[PDB]
Amino acid sequence: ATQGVFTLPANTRFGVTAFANSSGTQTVNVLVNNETAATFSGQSTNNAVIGTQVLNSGSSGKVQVQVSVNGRPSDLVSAQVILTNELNFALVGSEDGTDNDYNDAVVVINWPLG
Amino acid sequence: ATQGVFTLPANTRFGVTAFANSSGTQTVNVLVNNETAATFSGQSTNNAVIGTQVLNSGSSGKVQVQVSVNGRPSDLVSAQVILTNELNFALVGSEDGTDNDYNDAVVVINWPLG
Amino acid sequence: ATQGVFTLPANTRFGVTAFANSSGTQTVNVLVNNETAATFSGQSTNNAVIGTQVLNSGSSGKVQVQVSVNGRPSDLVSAQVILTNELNFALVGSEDGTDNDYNDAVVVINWPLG
Amino acid sequence: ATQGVFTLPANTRFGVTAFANSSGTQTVNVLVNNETAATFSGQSTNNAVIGTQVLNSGSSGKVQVQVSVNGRPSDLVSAQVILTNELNFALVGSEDGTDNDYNDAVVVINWPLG
Ligand SMILES: [C][C]1O[C](O[C]2[C]([C][O])O[C](N3=[C]C([C][O])=N[N]3)[C]([N]C([C])=O)[C]2[O])[C]([O])[C]([O])[C]1[O]
Ligand SMILES: [C][C]1O[C](O[C]2[C]([C][O])O[C](N3=[C]C([C][O])=N[N]3)[C]([N]C([C])=O)[C]2[O])[C]([O])[C]([O])[C]1[O]
Ligand SMILES: [C][C]1O[C](O[C]2[C]([C][O])O[C](N3=[C]C([C][O])=N[N]3)[C]([N]C([C])=O)[C]2[O])[C]([O])[C]([O])[C]1[O]
Ligand SMILES: C[C@@H]1O[C@@H](O)[C@@H](O)[C@H](O)[C@@H]1O
Ligand SMILES: [Ca+2]
Ligand SMILES: [Ca+2]
Ligand SMILES: [Ca+2]
Ligand SMILES: [Ca+2]
Ligand SMILES: [Ca+2]
Ligand SMILES: [Ca+2]
Ligand SMILES: [Ca+2]
Ligand SMILES: [Ca+2]
Repeated sequence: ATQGVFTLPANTRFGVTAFANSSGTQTVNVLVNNETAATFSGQSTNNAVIGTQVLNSGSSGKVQVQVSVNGRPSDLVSAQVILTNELNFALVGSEDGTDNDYNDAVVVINWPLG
Repeated sequence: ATQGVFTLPANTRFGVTAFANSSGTQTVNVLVNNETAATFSGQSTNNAVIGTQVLNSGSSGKVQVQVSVNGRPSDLVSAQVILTNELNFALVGSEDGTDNDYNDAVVVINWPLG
Repeated sequence: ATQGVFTLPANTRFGVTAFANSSGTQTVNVLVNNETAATFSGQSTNNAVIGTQVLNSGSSGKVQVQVSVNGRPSDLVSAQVILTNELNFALVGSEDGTDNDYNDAVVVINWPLG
Repeated sequence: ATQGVFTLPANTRFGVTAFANSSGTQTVNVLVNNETAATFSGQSTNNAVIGTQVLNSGSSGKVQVQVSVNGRPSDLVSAQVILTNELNFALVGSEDGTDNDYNDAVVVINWPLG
């Protein structure tokens, strides 16, 4: 199934934050309505916050996360969870190798903000 | 129901990161085995990271997040979500006022690391 | 925070299913637009499906689950999770006593159907 | 990433319930320790419960859900979510066709029971 694609409320600000846990340098690209809106990168095996940014989901609300290492796309896992019918998290894990810890880049999208 | 309390696997490193979305200064306390292990404080209405740290869950695995604003305890919401049977998120929102956006401090715990 | 309240897309069929795990007879009421639309009762300590049914979310999309044991309301927990940006689960646990297993009545709402 | 595989606490009873939403007949196999422990089958486009059972997770706790339709395995999506640190749901959706609604067999595992 497709992973890393979320329909957010239209025209709404959201946070997107990436954490690294791998010997490989991660590159995280965040697309809004199919165009790159943020790129984060770094290399840590201790959960460094390699990027965090506030973006607007735009008129369609479509947000997609893709992760690569060495130009090679990582395998993604994702889900969205909503607490008390209002607080939202869109969650992504990714695997760049063979150990299947899926934490090599971790991306959290949260809304609403403010 | 109690919120903000999670049982992690014992003796396991985990990340904890907090964001703020309120006019009030947030104070986030993280307890491991009922003892304070990290404290973050800051103010933002734009989802700024007010702290990030790596902690060890110790022999009990018990981790608790508590949020207060000028000593006033915030009401919490929380859940844990596991992707591909590997990647864990323990998520907390909190409310310091009346609007019930529950984003006034948002805390993300993630494991495994590395 | 409020629990057991979910906003579904309007005029959409959804499934609601209740399980019991308690010595007390559970009463589960499912409200759509603040009016009872399904009701299930029963006693099990083995996860009996005390009822399942297909409902329509109607014009408001507002769905609320209430649980009681001989008229005494149980304490609720809930969340919603979305898989591959399309498959929705609204989840409820409830506690009728002191042990805080929160499984005394468990309710799962799922959509879309068909 | 692998989907439909969950590690439960060892030697713990859990409920498993399957719903169908497709023209095709669904066969759902539930494996414990890599051997089939239960099989459900049925056809519905109205979310009928095609099976429900209580099983033991056994010594290893490894539980896997597989879904077959028309002679081929369906594509799965899954996650686990824990409420109030007590109540566990392991959730599976599956796609047997081309519309990507992922509801063709929906499987809910819940624990603890009793
Ligand atoms: C730490 C770690 O990181 C990572 O892993 C890795 C892999 C994948 O990426 O890879 C490997 N390799 C590399 C090479 C070059 O040649 N080879 N092999 C590595 N190793 C070394 C020794 O280097 C590793 O590290 C991830 O995935 C994991 O999870 C961890 O984090
Ligand atoms: C922005 C916002 O923030 C917050 O809210 C707030 C409240 C609660 O906290 O409070 C109020 N107030 C304060 C005071 C002092 O005295 N009074 N009242 C505020 N307002 C003002 C004008 O200041 C507000 O702001 C939260 O909760 C929300 O959500 C938002 O974020
Ligand atoms: C099995 C169980 O169930 C339940 O718990 C119960 C409680 C709450 O509900 O309660 C009690 N009690 C009752 C009475 C009348 O008289 N008293 N006390 C019971 N016990 C007996 C002996 O009966 C119990 O059982 C729930 O919550 C739990 O979780 C379990 O399931
Ligand atoms: C009636 C249809 O049957 C199969 O084609 C399913 O894959 C569709 O999702 C739909 O349920
Ligand atoms: Ca890895
Ligand atoms: Ca890793
Ligand atoms: Ca607020
Ligand atoms: Ca706020
Ligand atoms: Ca109970
Ligand atoms: Ca019980
Ligand atoms: Ca389908
Ligand atoms: Ca279908």
